Amino acid sequence: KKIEHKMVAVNGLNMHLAELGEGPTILFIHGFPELWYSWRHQMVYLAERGYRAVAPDLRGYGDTTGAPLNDPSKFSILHLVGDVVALLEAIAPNEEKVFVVAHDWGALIAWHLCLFRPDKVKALVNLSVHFSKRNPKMNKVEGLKAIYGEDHYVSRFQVPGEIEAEFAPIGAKSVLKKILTYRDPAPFYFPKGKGLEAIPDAPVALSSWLSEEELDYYANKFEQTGFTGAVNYYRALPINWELTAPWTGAQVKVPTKFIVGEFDLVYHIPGAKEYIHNGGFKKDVPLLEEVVVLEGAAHFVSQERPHEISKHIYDFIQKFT
Repeated sequence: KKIEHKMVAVNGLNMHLAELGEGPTILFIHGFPELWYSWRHQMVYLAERGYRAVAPDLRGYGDTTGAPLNDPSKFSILHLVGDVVALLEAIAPNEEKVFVVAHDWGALIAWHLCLFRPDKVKALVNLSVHFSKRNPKMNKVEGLKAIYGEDHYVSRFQVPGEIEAEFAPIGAKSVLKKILTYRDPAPFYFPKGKGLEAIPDAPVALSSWLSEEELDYYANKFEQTGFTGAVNYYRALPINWELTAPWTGAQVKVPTKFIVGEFDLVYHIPGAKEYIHNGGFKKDVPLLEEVVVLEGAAHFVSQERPHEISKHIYDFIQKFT
């Protein structure tokens, strides 16, 4: 079968869902600035091995409609997890628990899904973004700005309309190519009026995993939607920090596998390596398996290293039968 697409009404939205395969459900959750389509290789790989792969476009993305772009407060982590809970009630009504695979913002969503509703998740594979223990002193925006300054992407993303205007003359295709093909471990910088000039380019041979056709899929969609929906997730970081105070000291109790590329900027945030490998992570996530680091890979591991990711997913979820 080809991948099937449908619209599901969930939590105030009309959510686009891509689906392939039959059997136990695996929910795949994309990140920024991505789409359901970032899972193309894993959907096939898992569907051919007897699972039903389901991948939505998240709130503010792709073919998913109804979130108000003019109100970033509606892109909170609570809204996002609410979307996913309602989605699972709608599309997996006979499975008390499902498998979850996620990446980047999707992984953040998945960590909070597991915190808020562990009764819904059988096991989790999270890519790129490790569990973020809440810092009592300040929110993530302030934290990242203190380290990296005002041109850091998270900071430059804050005021609605600013980054959108930066990107407008550049076009979605160029913006996406630059981000998708990025390999340096530093965070992205977007100095005012300098467009993509502060982001270094890797040798072209290192992005042969992304075809022009695949790039165009993302470009065409973001050219229709713009970036506001996607960027709004970062604009909600300050409220997310306030709203998540009840979960200070709480542990994720779901069996978990975490995978990250060697060169992923997120993996090079100060303190991340130490949290991930030296025990902090395992204290917050007590059923965490040995962490996997993909040598020679950067952020977009599901597309860059499709076989490794697909197989890592299969071999983990096979442990639960």
